[PDB]
Amino acid sequence: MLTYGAPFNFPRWIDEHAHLLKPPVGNRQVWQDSDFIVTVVGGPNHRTDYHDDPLEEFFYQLRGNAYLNLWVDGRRERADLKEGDIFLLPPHVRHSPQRPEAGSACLVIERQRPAGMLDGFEWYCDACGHLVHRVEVQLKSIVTDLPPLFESFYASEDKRRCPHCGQVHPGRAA
Amino acid sequence: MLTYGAPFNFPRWIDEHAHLLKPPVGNRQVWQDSDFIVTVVGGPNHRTDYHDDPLEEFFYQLRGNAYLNLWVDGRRERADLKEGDIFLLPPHVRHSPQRPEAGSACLVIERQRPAGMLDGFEWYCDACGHLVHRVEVQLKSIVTDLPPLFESFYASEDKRRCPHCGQVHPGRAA
Ligand SMILES: Nc1c(C(=O)O)ccc(Cl)c1O
Ligand SMILES: Nc1c(C(=O)O)ccc(Cl)c1O
Ligand SMILES: [Fe+3]
Ligand SMILES: [Fe+3]
Ligand SMILES: [Fe+3]
Ligand SMILES: [Fe+3]
Repeated sequence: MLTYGAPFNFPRWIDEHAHLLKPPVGNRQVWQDSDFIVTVVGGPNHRTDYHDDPLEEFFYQLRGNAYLNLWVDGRRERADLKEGDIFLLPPHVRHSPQRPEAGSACLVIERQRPAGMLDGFEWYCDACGHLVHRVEVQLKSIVTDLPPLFESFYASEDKRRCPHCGQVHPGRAA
Repeated sequence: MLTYGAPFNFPRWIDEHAHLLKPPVGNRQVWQDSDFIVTVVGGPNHRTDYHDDPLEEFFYQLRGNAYLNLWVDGRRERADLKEGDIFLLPPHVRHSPQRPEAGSACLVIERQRPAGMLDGFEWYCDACGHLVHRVEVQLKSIVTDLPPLFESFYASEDKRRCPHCGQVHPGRAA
């Protein structure tokens, strides 16, 4: 049987749920309990963290523009997701999704992580560039599991303290 | 490093490769050697086979319309993929993609099958409805591996012979 229901118009779906895409992630999962985690992400979002996904991530910026702050070969790079662009991110490439425009929508598809395969969430110092804090988690929901982690980083100067130059990461207002 | 390159406009990509989407599958893979097998499928295609995919399949009919002939709970059903529709197919639900219109384009995303996880390709009798022939394969390319299988079924009346009512499946002209 069609465990996930019948086909349906995606634009309309997005229009009807536009109001539910809210910060910090701007996340919204289409189907529940599937192997393919299919989501729509809108803006304005609020991310200061770099995600280290053990699996690939597929992107398709359907509406508006956004960009990904990356760490490619040890360098802070930027990959723009112009409306209409698709992109496949290899596993583990660190990325921080910046989606500043309202009414924006990006199709993001990922995979359920097998038990034992953890996702990493990191922060880097804006001063020396050194890694400030890393949290590894067995992710069960890219929708609900994210904010709580960010909250604990923002609420702790000890976590935000760079082990290289003692500079304390801005946190919530970064 | 970005093993799969930078982001790029998808519509333009589709426009520039429209001429390469040819029967019987109408297949065209976007990125090579990735875990997520991302393809675009256009028409007119030619499929008489039902695919039994051990993993989920994501669809997003970007241009034109198409439909999926299915076997849901033992019944020949039809799921229309109207332009703009997205759909997630559970593992193993038998399906036969019908894409009759030229200039059509559907984003289809699937997963690389682990070793030992085989795909099944089946044919059913238009008379009694009984299973006529099944082939299991360790799929390495949903692009190049398909036609050869279909060819061997079409070239054999023995394979096309229904084990229930001796009716011989039409084959190439079905
Ligand atoms: N790429 C993302 C995004 C995004 O692109 O906005 C949001 C949540 C998660 Cl878990 C991601 O991996
Ligand atoms: N759904 C498809 C399609 C399709 O939808 O046309 C083509 C090839 C393969 Cl291997 C598929 O699983
Ligand atoms: Fe991510
Ligand atoms: Fe520092
Ligand atoms: Fe299939
Ligand atoms: Fe028969």
